Amino acid sequence: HTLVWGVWVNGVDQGDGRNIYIRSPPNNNPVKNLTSPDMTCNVDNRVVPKSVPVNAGDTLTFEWYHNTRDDDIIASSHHGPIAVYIAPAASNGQGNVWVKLFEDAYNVTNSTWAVDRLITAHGQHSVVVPHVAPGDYLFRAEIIALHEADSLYSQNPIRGAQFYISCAQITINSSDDSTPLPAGVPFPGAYTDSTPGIQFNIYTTPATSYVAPPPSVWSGALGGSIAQVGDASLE
Ligand SMILES: OC[C@H]1O[C@@H](O[C@H]2[C@H](O)[C@@H](O)[C@H](O[C@H]3[C@H](O)[C@@H](O)[C@H](O[C@H]4[C@H](O)[C@@H](O)[C@H](O)O[C@@H]4CO)O[C@@H]3CO)O[C@@H]2CO)[C@H](O)[C@@H](O)[C@@H]1O
Ligand SMILES: *[C@@H]1O[C@H](CO)[C@@H](O)[C@H](O)[C@H]1NC(C)=O
Ligand SMILES: [Cl-]
Ligand SMILES: [Cu+2]
Repeated sequence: HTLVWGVWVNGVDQGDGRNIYIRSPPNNNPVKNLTSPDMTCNVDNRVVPKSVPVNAGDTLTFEWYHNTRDDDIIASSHHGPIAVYIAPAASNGQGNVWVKLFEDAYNVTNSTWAVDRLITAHGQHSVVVPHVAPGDYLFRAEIIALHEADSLYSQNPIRGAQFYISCAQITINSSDDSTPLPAGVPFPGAYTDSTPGIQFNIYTTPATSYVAPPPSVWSGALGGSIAQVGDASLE
């Protein structure tokens, strides 16, 4: 159970974004129905008033929280991968428009899942803004908690993969547009019961054998990281 408070740009807090530049749900309940419109931008997808100004090469840091800002972020039980997708605001999330900018499942070195490191990072994880057409975008951050993904939601609606999904409104001003955004996958649509990473037993199987749901990270992605980039407590 977790939500996005707002974003930092190049280590500068853009202030509370909830229902402002983040299309926030009314609460931190998970999305589990793979075929639902709710897979797009969660249970309350609608144009909100603001869109954060950024440029290609900026570091965009999403900040997640549980109850209060900078609390315990998400429950330690919610082991799983983190992904960021991008779509043109044009789409409003509809059609084959989502391009993956980032994927992080399990780090063998430190033996931590993306979610484990997100708790350590005070809920902060980042992507580098890619060289797409200047304009308005949604950045869709997705946490998959697998603490019950041993079942499918479609077969047992009290278990299944949990999706914590948050769309930020981002305006990309300066960009040479060296990497025009390709067509992407739909949500709902790209994740089905057979798709790998959706059904997995983290209790019986080792985390090194885990394989995140596709699609693959676009070649035009300039990567990203899970790490604190600023102190929320100094505000
Ligand atoms: O731990 C392995 C075990 O996990 C079982 O699943 C547990 C989760 O581990 C546990 O973390 C989860 O806790 C939920 C709780 O069910 C929610 O009701 C609660 O929701 C709160 C919310 O946290 C508040 O932020 C908000 O203000 O109010 C709501 C209202 O209820 O949130 C917590 C997580 O923070 O409970 C699960 C029980 O299913 C698996 O079933 C089992 O297979 C695993 O072995
Ligand atoms: C899942 O979502 C679809 C599409 O909105 C809906 O028709 C269906 O009732 C939901 N499935 C379950 C298991 O509730
Ligand atoms: Cl839960
Ligand atoms: Cu939860």
